[PDB]
Amino acid sequence: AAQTNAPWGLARISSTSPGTSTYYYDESAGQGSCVYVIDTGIEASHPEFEGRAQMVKTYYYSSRDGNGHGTHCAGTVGSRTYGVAKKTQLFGVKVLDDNGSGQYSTIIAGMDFVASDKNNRNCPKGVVASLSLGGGYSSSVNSAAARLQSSGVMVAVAAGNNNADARNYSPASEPSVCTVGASDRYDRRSSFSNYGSVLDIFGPGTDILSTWIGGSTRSISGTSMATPHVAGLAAYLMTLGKTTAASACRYIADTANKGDLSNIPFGTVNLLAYNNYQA
Repeated sequence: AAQTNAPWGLARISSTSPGTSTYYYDESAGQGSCVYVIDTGIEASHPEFEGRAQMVKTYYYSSRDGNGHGTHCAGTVGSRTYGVAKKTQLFGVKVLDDNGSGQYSTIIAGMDFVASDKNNRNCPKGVVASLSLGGGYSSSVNSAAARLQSSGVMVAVAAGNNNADARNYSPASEPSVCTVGASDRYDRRSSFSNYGSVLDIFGPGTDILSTWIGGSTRSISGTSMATPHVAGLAAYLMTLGKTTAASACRYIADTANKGDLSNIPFGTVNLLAYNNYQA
């Protein structure tokens, strides 16, 4: 399948070169997979989600996304126009308040929630969780991410936006999950992207168009935006049967575009997420 005039990041993940604008992908499109977006919520009524999104849990007075960040990330996972995996099922877990903040205890509870809640959902092709969040190093936060991964969920986490080594941030620094840095449309490391040996992969993160609250759209930047590209890619590849939740991060690294990014610090992987789709 071909989506013309796609957001640059979608075109990038199906291309061996920057500078194109059509996204190519297998029409299975993540059907039968599920992606949890653990964030500020999801505006599931947005036409872009086509009834495939739903809120399943909140720790606050509403499950609605009063911020936009979670809706944007969910759109990059799975919206019809802005998403990588256009037929996946999206489940929102609101661990962040409408200012985008959340206590680590709530975030940990949300991860353990997903590890159990997947047993209440129909995801025959597999389960992914996208975590566009983080703070300073916490062994308890890392352990929660490790449990979620161990339970059979492909966990993708943001590296962070400090232009610093991600070893000092959580859940970015957890080795067993997929830690995602950000790149721009010219294949440069995004100016804010964290780096370091704990990163597994880069995805598009600068000037990413996606869904927003109020039935709208906007372009924003962050490792928060790169993470759902990888989460959606994992769901797509799992639906194709090419990999599993336990092996998808490694498979994405195996099959990535290699050595094509600029300003990658010595010791950080130079790997850009790529779907290897041959039309």
